[PDB]
Amino acid sequence: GKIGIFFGTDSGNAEAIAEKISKAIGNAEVVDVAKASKEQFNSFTKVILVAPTAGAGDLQTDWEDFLGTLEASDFANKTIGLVGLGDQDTYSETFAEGIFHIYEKAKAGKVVGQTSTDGYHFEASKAVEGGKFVGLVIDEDNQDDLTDERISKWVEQVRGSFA
Ligand SMILES: Cc1cc2nc3c(=O)[nH]c(=O)nc-3n(C[C@H](O)[C@H](O)[C@H](O)COP(=O)(O)O)c2cc1C
Repeated sequence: GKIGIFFGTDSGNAEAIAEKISKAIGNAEVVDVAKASKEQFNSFTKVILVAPTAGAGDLQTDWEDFLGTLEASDFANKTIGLVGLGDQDTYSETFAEGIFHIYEKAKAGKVVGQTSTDGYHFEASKAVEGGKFVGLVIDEDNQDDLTDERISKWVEQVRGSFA
């Protein structure tokens, strides 16, 4: 696979999502960030990073350890895609933020997949940037039934960049 899709998960939401996103975009290899290295991250030019949100809008532990091993340097030569899971209902003030961290570094490459906030309902989020989401935002908790179409639509918007 040309496209690498790295995810960390605690309940398999992200993993199911990354699988789906691979089903749809195609030509991809799905990797748990928990069992990988920058060495494997840099085996790819075109990447899609799926990541759930933890305490204080932080990253799921595994994604947290992983990103720790990467620096802006590592995201420079890459086309990056951001796809953060989250709960808009139980965490108003911090919704699908985890991705904003990965974002802090990945803004050093070409990040595509910015999406609208329409139909999402939250008080705050570091994931909103320049007026819209830094990438795709999944909410399996409250909006599970919207996952497939958001994926189908996002892969559409993406196709171009990840080709
Ligand atoms: C410790 C904990 C903290 C969480 N914090 C947030 C949060 O800050 N913002 C948010 O939108 N979702 C938050 N969530 C929801 C998860 O990101 C969501 O349930 C996710 O889909 C789980 O991913 P997984 O099943 O791949 O592990 C939190 C979940 C847990 C367990």
